[PDB]
Amino acid sequence: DWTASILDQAQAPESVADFERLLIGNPNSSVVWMNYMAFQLQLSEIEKARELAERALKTINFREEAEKLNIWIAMLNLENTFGTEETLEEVFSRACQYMDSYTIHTKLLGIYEISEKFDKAAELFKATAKKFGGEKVSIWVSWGDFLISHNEEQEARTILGNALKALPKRNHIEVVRKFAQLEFAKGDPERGRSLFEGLVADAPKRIDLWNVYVDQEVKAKDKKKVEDLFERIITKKITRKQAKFFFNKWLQFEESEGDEKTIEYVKAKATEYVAS
Repeated sequence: DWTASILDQAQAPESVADFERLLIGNPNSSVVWMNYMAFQLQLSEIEKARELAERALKTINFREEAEKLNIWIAMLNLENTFGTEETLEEVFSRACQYMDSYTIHTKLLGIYEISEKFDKAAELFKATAKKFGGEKVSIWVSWGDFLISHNEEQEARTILGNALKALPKRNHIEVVRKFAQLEFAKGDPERGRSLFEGLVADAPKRIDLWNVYVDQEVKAKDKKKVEDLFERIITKKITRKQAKFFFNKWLQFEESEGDEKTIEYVKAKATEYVAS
């Protein structure tokens, strides 16, 4: 189902008459327009499907942004699959003219990834970070994801250095965090640990970050690494609500583990803390 794919990136009529019939009552439904062009695509007139797209862009009410976004995305797919690099560059271009450019960029990236033109994706990743990287964090994250996914993990860290030069300082912690989470999930968790260690070396006091850190570890489930981390946390500068909070986590963890010496060891350590 062609249309459903587009609906995912966006984040029964058997005939022309059937379709045109729906469109009378439902002119604003990108879904109808896309099924309609998909219907044609399967019969291999892509020029007919190209026409529908333009008709949809014109008929769908200008106030319905998400509906029109869908049409543009369906066209990007059209041109990327059955078109040529010049048709695509045309749609691309109009699109960023008519819709939010960064959005359109992220979408074409997604498309290249699915079509497996990785050379084309890489290049646009660099082009998009040139353009929007001064201000959008997600491009930097999305690129490091790409790079990790394609097994250049050092390149990921190179472009992370790039993102920190590009980006204001209030975005620095964030994007590093998010890279750390990346490393844990698709990357080398050691590299993520290192990144976290940095964040928490600079800001010993942002306790939300120690949390994020341990969660990643409580999720990698290396018993030691988690426990040594809990060890360190309690020795930090902590509000009683924070303190009590970490122990339940610690307890909950050892539960999912089932080592009941430690399960006890936590309840003891808690009470020792509760004294002051």
